[PDB]
Amino acid sequence: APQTITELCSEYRNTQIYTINDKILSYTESMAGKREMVIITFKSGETFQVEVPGSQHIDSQKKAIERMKDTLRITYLTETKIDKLCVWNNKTPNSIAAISMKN
Amino acid sequence: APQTITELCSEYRNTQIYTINDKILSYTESMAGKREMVIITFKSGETFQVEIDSQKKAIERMKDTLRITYLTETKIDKLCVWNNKTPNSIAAISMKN
Amino acid sequence: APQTITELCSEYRNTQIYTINDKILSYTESMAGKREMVIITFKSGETFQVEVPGSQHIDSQKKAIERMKDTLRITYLTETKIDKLCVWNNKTPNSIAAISMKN
Amino acid sequence: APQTITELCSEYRNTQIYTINDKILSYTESMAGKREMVIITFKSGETFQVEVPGSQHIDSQKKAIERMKDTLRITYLTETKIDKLCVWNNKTPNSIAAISMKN
Amino acid sequence: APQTITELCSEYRNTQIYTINDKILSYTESMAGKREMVIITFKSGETFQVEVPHIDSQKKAIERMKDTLRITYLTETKIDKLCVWNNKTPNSIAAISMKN
Ligand SMILES: CC(=O)N[C@H]1[C@H](OC[C@H]2O[C@@H](O[C@H]3[C@H](O)[C@@H](O)[C@H](O)O[C@@H]3CO)[C@H](O)[C@@H](O[C@@H]3O[C@H](CO)[C@@H](O[C@@H]4O[C@H](CO)[C@H](O)[C@H](O)[C@H]4O)[C@H](O)[C@H]3NC(C)=O)[C@H]2O)O[C@H](CO)[C@@H](O[C@@H]2O[C@H](CO)[C@H](O)[C@H](O)[C@H]2O)[C@@H]1O
Ligand code: NA
Ligand code: NA
Ligand code: NA
Ligand code: NA
Ligand code: NA
Ligand code: NA
Ligand code: NA
Ligand code: NA
Ligand code: NA
Ligand code: NA
Ligand code: NA
Ligand code: NA
Ligand code: NA
Ligand code: NA
Repeated sequence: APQTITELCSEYRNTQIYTINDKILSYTESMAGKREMVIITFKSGETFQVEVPGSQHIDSQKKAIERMKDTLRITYLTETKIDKLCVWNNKTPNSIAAISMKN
Repeated sequence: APQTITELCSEYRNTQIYTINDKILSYTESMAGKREMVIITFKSGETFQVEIDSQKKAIERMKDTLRITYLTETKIDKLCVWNNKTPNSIAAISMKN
Repeated sequence: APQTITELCSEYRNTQIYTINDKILSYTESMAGKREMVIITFKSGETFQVEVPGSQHIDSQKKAIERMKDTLRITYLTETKIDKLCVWNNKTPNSIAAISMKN
Repeated sequence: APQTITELCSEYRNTQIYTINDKILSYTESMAGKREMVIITFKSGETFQVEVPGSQHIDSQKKAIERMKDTLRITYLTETKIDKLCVWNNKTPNSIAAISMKN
Repeated sequence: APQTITELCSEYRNTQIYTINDKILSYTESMAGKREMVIITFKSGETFQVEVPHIDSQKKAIERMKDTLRITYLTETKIDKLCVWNNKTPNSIAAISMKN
């Protein structure tokens, strides 16, 4: 298996690493029908989502989507710094595939 | 997908934005009725509640979010609410600062 | 719908308000037998429970009981003040129907 | 129903109270081989476990075991003092039936 | 039953104890398809994974271990030892102990 977020990101076609080195500025959570999603923003200007679950997700990803939303909420509330994001760069906004937290 | 709570709120009928800019004053949780109800109030006097499988998971998540937001004294920026319920029902929450 | 715990509690038979205005003194969690009790006590001497009733089989009611047990545990660990409890007064100790926290 | 962990523990022949009055010294969590177990130790030298028994198949009993594992982890990480444990003395390490926290 | 992480680790082939005595430097979580995994690193240079999910009880234990590593990281809690499957890349966590 990959040993870093950068190695993991390199295994997929539509993915890109963003170096963030910052805490989350804003956390938005929606339970509105067809938009059950989380949006995060940084003071540096980047906005990212965790996508609404759909056919782009295999069964093993359903629990992982719920875990990632849990992780973003507690990361926001604790003002924990995000090091890197691996994102699907074909979505609007960019969709989080993996997160690393450091410092 | 929308990139802000204001853009998301604009996609639905019977919704409006409340600008809160404050921490939750009170958190109430009840299992007395047919549906579990969570009610939050602000010092302004404004009161809000929480109303397929993906919709059930999102309702449980929103209740979890309001509880931990209350306990951590975290400031709420905006709420997107359904204004056809009394008290108004939360569709989305944003937190900043 | 009700806007306060006092209004909500007035809608139910065999319920009363206890005004607490205090943090939980002790938290007890048991998986002995089938009631799976959580017991909280206050410095006042008052004791309350959250239990799974023998009669209770409906999934949404079980999820609400699990949520209330989660709320009492994190309220205890964070030393958060409880304002009021709405309790079923026909059980010993009284069983919690609703909780409010303020201040 | 019982109002204290000592009263609850007295209802079962194969249980006994250990009075701890201390935080957990060590927390061990294992998913090696067939049964997940959690082991806690105290400075006194006393050691206790939470596991799902091989015989145990009922969903409500599994949910209570998962809750107790969650409670021991957050109690350890928050350095929260344990008052008493009610334990099954049927096997070693003794298995936790109930936990109380105070002070 | 075993009373220590060393005793638990000894029951299985392909396991090793690592003495860590340190807080986690970085926590990585992925929801990418076929790589739903956690990676943790230490400033001392060690990297470990929690593997992609086994019967249902093993899947629940993997989800619990990922939960434990996240809150251990956020609380800056010291890890004493790890029991790892040493045949996996990176080494895969079978058990964790925390003290001090
Ligand atoms: C369009 C294209 O160029 N396709 C390539 C192919 O690329 C990889 C993809 O293969 C699909 O399967 C192919 C299958 O291999 C073919 O044999 C069959 O005929 O067509 C199928 C359909 O294309 C997989 O279905 C793809 O999986 C999906 O991949 C997308 C990413 O693109 C994922 O979506 C992402 O999801 C995440 C969340 O999980 C985010 O939301 C993100 O935003 C979103 O983008 C899906 O999750 C994923 N789904 C599943 C179920 O896994 C993908 O793996 O590669 C093959 C082999 O290299 C090429 O085949 C070659 O084609 C050339 C002609 O170009 C020539 O004929 C060769 O002989 C032949 O091998 C395809 O052309
Ligand atoms: Na932006
Ligand atoms: Na701050
Ligand atoms: Na803050
Ligand atoms: Na407070
Ligand atoms: Na405060
Ligand atoms: Na039980
Ligand atoms: Na304190
Ligand atoms: Na006993
Ligand atoms: Na300490
Ligand atoms: Na304390
Ligand atoms: Na070390
Ligand atoms: Na920190
Ligand atoms: Na620090
Ligand atoms: Na600590």
